[PDB]
Amino acid sequence: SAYWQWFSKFLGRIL
Repeated sequence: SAYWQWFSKFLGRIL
């Protein structure tokens, strides 16, 4: 349950 945002930590592992 994450929110991809195209980035390092802000994608997949984000949240």
